[PDB]
Amino acid sequence: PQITLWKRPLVTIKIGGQLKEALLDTGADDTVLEEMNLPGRWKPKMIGGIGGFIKVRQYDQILIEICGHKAIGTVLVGPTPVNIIGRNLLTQIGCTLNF
Amino acid sequence: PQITLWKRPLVTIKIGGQLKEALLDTGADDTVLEEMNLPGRWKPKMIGGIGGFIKVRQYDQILIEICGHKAIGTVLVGPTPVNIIGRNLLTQIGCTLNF
Ligand SMILES: CC(C)CN(C[C@@H](O)[C@H](Cc1ccccc1)NC(=O)O[C@H]1CO[C@H]2OCC[C@H]21)S(=O)(=O)c1ccc([C@@H](C)O)cc1
Repeated sequence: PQITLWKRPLVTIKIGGQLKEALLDTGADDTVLEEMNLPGRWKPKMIGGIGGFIKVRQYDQILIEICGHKAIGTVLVGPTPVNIIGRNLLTQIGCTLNF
Repeated sequence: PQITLWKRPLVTIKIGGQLKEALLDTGADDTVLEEMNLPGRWKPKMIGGIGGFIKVRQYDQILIEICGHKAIGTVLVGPTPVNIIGRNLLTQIGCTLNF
């Protein structure tokens, strides 16, 4: 679809069999989700935001559905204030900015 | 134009008479710019994201040109690692997400 930006671009995502709300975040290189339980193995990693760096759990090759569009990529899980869908997954669903 | 998301959506902007590079960020409600000594009245504010908060100065009715599209609105100035064009200005330049 075409999404205007007078409101937050929030979408329902499907991950690990559970639905969640997440923000389509073109300023995020990576996808970062709030604390949750995901199956499979993970490795500790660091990510930086506007306020500094946080420790996260990196799950690779995770199946995630975004507005019915399927993606398989890295998902970082940690103390983010907001579930954000970053460019690593926005590219998989064919997302672009237009003006 | 159409901006794909393989790389960071960086564009050239003009603010306070200076050219800068900034991120077109659908994940940001408002616009945050690197420290700069803008004239006029401002008020202090704290803004938060991954890693915590930073202190910024809020200027209102600031003119920014974004790839030739003029816009005027609120701008936060402080020690952000990158210039961030948020939805408050993205709407004004007719920017949409499309997939
Ligand atoms: C909800 C999101 C978290 C909000 N944020 C915008 C995101 O798009 C940030 C933008 C950004 C890009 C690069 C360095 C630091 C911050 N991206 C980001 O955290 O992504 C991380 C994951 O992927 C990696 O790549 C990038 C950095 C890593 S915010 O910046 O915290 C922000 C907070 C308050 C306001 C008020 C004024 O409205 C405006 C903006």
